[PDB]
Amino acid sequence: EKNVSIVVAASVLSSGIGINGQLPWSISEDLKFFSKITNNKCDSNKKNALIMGRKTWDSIGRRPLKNRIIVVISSSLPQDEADPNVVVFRNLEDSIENLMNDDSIENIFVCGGESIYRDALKDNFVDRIYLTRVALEDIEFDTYFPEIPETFLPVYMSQTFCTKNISYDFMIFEKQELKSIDDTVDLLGEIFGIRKMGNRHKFPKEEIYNTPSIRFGREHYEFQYLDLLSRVLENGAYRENRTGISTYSIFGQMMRFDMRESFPLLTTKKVAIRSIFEELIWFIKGDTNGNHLIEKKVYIWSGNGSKEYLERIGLGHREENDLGPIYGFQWRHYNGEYKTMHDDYTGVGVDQLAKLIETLKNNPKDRRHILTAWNPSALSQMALPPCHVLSQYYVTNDNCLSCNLYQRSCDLGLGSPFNIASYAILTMMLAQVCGYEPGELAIFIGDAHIYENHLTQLKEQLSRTPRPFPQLKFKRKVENIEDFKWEDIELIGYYPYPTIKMDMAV
Amino acid sequence: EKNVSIVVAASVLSSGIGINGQLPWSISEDLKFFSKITNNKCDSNKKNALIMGRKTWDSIGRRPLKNRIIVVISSSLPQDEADPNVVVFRNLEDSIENLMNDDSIENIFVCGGESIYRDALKDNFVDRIYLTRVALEDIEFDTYFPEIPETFLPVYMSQTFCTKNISYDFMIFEKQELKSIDDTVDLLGEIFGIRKMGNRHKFPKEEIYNTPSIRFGREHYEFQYLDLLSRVLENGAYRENRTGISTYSIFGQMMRFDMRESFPLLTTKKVAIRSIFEELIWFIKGDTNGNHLIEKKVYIWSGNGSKEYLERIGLGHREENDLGPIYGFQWRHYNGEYKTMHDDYTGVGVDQLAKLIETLKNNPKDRRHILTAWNPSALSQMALPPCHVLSQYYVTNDNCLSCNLYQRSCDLGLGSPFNIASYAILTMMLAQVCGYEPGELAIFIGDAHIYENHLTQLKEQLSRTPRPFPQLKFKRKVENIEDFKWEDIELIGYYPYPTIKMDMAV
Ligand SMILES: NC(=O)C1=CN([C@@H]2O[C@H](COP(=O)(O)OP(=O)(O)OC[C@H]3O[C@@H](n4cnc5c(N)ncnc54)[C@H](OP(=O)(O)O)[C@@H]3O)[C@@H](O)[C@H]2O)C=CC1
Ligand SMILES: NC(=O)C1=CN([C@@H]2O[C@H](COP(=O)(O)OP(=O)(O)OC[C@H]3O[C@@H](n4cnc5c(N)ncnc54)[C@H](OP(=O)(O)O)[C@@H]3O)[C@@H](O)[C@H]2O)C=CC1
Ligand SMILES: CN(Cc1cnc2nc(N)nc(N)c2n1)c1ccc(C(=O)N[C@@H](CCC(=O)O)C(=O)O)cc1
Ligand SMILES: CN(Cc1cnc2nc(N)nc(N)c2n1)c1ccc(C(=O)N[C@@H](CCC(=O)O)C(=O)O)cc1
Ligand SMILES: N#Cc1ccc(C(=O)O)c(NC(=O)c2ccc(Cc3c[nH]c4nc(N)[nH]c(=O)c34)cc2)c1
Ligand SMILES: N#Cc1ccc(C(=O)O)c(NC(=O)c2ccc(Cc3c[nH]c4nc(N)[nH]c(=O)c34)cc2)c1
Ligand SMILES: O=c1[nH]c(=O)n([C@H]2C[C@H](O)[C@@H](COP(=O)(O)O)O2)cc1F
Ligand SMILES: O=c1[nH]c(=O)n([C@H]2C[C@H](O)[C@@H](COP(=O)(O)O)O2)cc1F
Repeated sequence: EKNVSIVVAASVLSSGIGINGQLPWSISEDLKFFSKITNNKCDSNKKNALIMGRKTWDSIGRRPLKNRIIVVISSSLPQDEADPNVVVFRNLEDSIENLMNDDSIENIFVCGGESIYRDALKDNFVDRIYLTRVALEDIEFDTYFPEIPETFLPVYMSQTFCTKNISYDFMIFEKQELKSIDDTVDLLGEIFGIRKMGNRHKFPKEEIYNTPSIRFGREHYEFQYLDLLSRVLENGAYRENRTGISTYSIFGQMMRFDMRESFPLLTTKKVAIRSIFEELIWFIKGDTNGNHLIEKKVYIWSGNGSKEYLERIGLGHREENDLGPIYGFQWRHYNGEYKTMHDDYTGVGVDQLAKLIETLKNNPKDRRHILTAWNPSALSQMALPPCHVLSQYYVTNDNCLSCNLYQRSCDLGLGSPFNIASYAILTMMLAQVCGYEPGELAIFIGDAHIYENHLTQLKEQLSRTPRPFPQLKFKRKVENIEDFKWEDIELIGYYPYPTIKMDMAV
Repeated sequence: EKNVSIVVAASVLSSGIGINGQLPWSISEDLKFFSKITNNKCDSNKKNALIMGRKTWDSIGRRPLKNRIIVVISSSLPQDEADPNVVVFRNLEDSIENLMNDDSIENIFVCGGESIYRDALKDNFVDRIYLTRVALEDIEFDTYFPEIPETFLPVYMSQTFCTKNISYDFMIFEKQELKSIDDTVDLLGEIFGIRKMGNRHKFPKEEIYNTPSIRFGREHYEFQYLDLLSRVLENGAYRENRTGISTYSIFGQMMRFDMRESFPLLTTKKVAIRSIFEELIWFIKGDTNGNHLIEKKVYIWSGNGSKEYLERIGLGHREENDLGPIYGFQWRHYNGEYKTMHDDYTGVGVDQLAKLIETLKNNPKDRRHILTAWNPSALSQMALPPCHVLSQYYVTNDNCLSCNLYQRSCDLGLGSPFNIASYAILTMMLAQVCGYEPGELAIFIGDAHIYENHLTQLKEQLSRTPRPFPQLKFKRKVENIEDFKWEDIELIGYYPYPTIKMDMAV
């Protein structure tokens, strides 16, 4: 009685694993993973058995794998005894004799074709599953990995890796069948009420925890957003705000995202990447004219830039979509005397973005790469004060550009994914213009809240197990950061769950 | 063979537990902890045995404890059989008969006096220790808890709690004698180099991890600073900066601190609390004259305000200690045209602090309680750009004031403890002036670094197991936040480790 694990690499949606007797991709790191996971043994005087079908045995050139014993399932192959590293069995059931006898085999790995997988799961021989999810779906498959039976639960999901612009994951599925510290903490929490800080940051209940079976392996960085949603649903205080829609709010949170091997665009919900990009390039150009976004079919600033909203907050003198000095006016003309959105501001104010780029590519190890939008002198003239308030940038020793963002207020339903993707794109643009590679993205949030009309939606979003992050590449190298266009962005391998409509609070 | 646990409450330094036949304190929550930990059983048809000496039996009025069986060690008390909840034994060894026979006893708790503790540890009967560390040391003791033998290791240290201005901790000591996810993550880290983000955030080695035996119980929030030190020592990249002293640096970190039941002043090192307060009140008053700190024997801004340093950074025109528009000039006179430190600035600039107080006590659930110091227009005039760049404040539904701080650059050796204590004191002042209670303190750090001349020192600081945080109370209620004086602050129960001298990089 020893352990049996399926090892498979399948596509993200249709679970395709093969085409015309070969793999539908060429990912070197995945083969290295197969090698390291099938060689992983505990006894130096024992080998691991790799069970595979005959067509799979043909796919690998009918040559043995070092340090391992290959077990070919076939009804026609001669039961040869010349090669001691290759043995043939007539059916999958008889080949599980490695359990009963043959104490020289430690672990068993089912890694054959669809025919072997399907009745290795049907016969209930499989204890574990090592699944490599690959983000390739608009190609042709003829061999699929069967649907994972409900008796398996995911216990690990790695970060998204990238090979030849192809995104992929690593997951573990397990088949389902000291306490003194926990008891002491529970007793202390019973004694002290909300006096014990742990009780103000309670762990989210299972019913609001995305993919609850993954306890110790929540490595995929989309969990940095779903777990924040869960924490707000668990500990969020019900509070009224400037709008008629109350929120559930907490204070002081953070999220980390990798940008080296993936792009942090949420997969549990289709995110409008084009509107995000157009808003970001609108910021970079220094523009505060709200019509330029409406002309490009981007209506995210329509609510805060209407005649009724502007008159209500005391800006009736302002034109229809004249949002005033906001993001992109403090970026390019900080402390600049604002008049209207039609005036010329070339020369006035402090060009924070230009000085930022100059410092990034002239003094990288400087600790002052800071872009701010909080200007107390101009707050009254704004249609809406800056939410993503401050950002800092950091050049690592291996020429990567990381970004930190402090955001005073975060609408986790709508604003948060937009902010994540927007500052990821901005860091990538800065990295290309300065000659670096994208690094990491940290977001520090003050008032993290969920509007009460989003609950039914966000809980729905928590029911969807995440998929690997896509890739975002630039088609050309620009000369100035303002020259980026939507046609220059290629979004590779983005297979999200369907969009979830959520109304914005004005 | 069942479990035996000492339960004791002792002072932090001298380990005193009694005086004149009674306790040297009156902490109700500690008695509730004793009750809940001695009643904690798994079988409803079994009782727990509480072993105590005769003088301790007198201390509790010679009356039984509900649901438990008291075992009095005494050579003179009559071995009575009338009370089935109290039994007398002539020596401690014979009383351990609960192990061999008497299957109706589940757990055993040694909670007697010094005489019982000392030879319960000497006789090697004790498996666990539940220690309540109390921050009271300048009083009289006549009964002490013996030194914990080296065979025990701490596995848990709670947050600091407060009762009647008395700080206390809860610790567990244990006597010393799935892997698939870890293996998969290790293999992925072998495949991908620094491509896997986990390899850029490696867990600190044991040799640089403060109190390494506490793995799952690092609840005490001083660990939020020691763990950041360890993370920098593990992953910090060696980088040169504007000073001649290079650092080991990482990007994007955070620390949380409770302020409801304690004051986050580090105990692993004696921190100059008076200098912190004087700098903070110097900020609040709007002052940039560095001599006012030197006249009060506070020399922390001398290095960045010398004739040589000012001439080197291009401010030779500036007077000796005229630091320029910095902390407290952007607080009280934001965007105000700075001349010298001698001019009158009452009226010029935006008084951010006053508007902050007004918004805090007039619109608490507002999401714009923001105090900034990053002014791109005034950066060139500063002797040093702002390190603690941005701060946000939050009023909870139970009328507590929490604070978030974004700091662009953090000298973990010198600047970080000062920043922690300083923003804690500032939040407390704002809470008193606005009529709230102190909440939580979150610090978000960009470039967190350790200067290379601090290593030997900081490693030393990592060798000291933390002690409970002290308390900080205000003696009077002021009318304006500027009226605070050093004599108004009472620092209760601060018993730190000796100071560690560390030189500042100019
Ligand atoms: N992405 C991934 O992780 C993997 C992908 N693949 C790909 O999948 C494809 C191959 O899979 P697939 O088409 O299913 O072929 P298989 O690898 O499953 O091999 C099938 C052969 O195995 C034998 N066999 C299967 N079931 C039985 C049985 N119940 N009793 C007796 N013999 C049996 C038969 O051999 P015989 O006719 O001689 O009797 C059969 O022809 C290839 O493209 C391969 O590259 C393969 C492995 C892994
Ligand atoms: N902070 C805390 O957690 C606790 C504090 N305390 C405090 O400590 C003080 C009391 O402790 P302490 O002074 O040490 O007195 P003890 O509680 O240890 O009791 C001592 C008595 O126990 C009996 N005894 C002790 N050792 C032996 C032995 N080897 N064989 C037989 N009998 C023995 C003797 O009784 P006899 O003379 O009758 O034979 C002795 O007089 C009190 O102030 C109490 O409040 C007590 C418990 C917990
Ligand atoms: C059965 N098969 C098809 C195949 C391809 N990719 C997969 N990928 C995964 N994640 N899991 C599988 N079962 C899998 N199987 C294989 C198996 C081994 C090799 C192979 O050449 N392995 C070398 C790889 C050496 C390397 O590139 O470092 C080894 O040492 O294991 C190729 C195809
Ligand atoms: C022996 N002793 C002295 C005393 C005082 N504080 C301690 N504190 C600790 N952490 N550990 C001890 N062994 C301890 N012992 C005791 C023991 C019980 C009670 C007592 O009254 N216990 C009630 C407490 C009721 C409560 O306040 O809710 C109980 O239910 O156990 C007082 C003093
Ligand atoms: N699922 C989903 C989904 C699908 C489509 C879209 C889309 O528009 O294509 C979308 N996004 C928004 O609707 C959106 C996003 C970001 C913003 C930014 C903003 C400015 N002012 C704010 N005020 C408040 N309260 N909240 C805010 O988010 C903001 C404003 C609107 C979400
Ligand atoms: N252990 C210990 C210990 C004991 C005594 C003292 C003391 O002075 O009583 C002390 N503190 C400082 O020396 C100190 C603290 C904070 C500051 C703030 C600051 C301004 N400019 C900076 N430049 C750089 N590089 N680093 C900085 O921290 C700053 C400047 C100096 C530490
Ligand atoms: O980038 C943004 N992210 C975001 O979450 N909001 C939401 C947060 C909140 O719902 C509202 C700000 O309201 P207030 O100014 O009162 O904090 O805008 C707005 C942005 F522009
Ligand atoms: O409150 C402070 N906190 C702090 O950490 N520093 C340190 C951080 C850094 O080591 C140095 C200067 O930072 P920089 O070199 O980016 O100007 O001051 C200074 C303060 F005033």
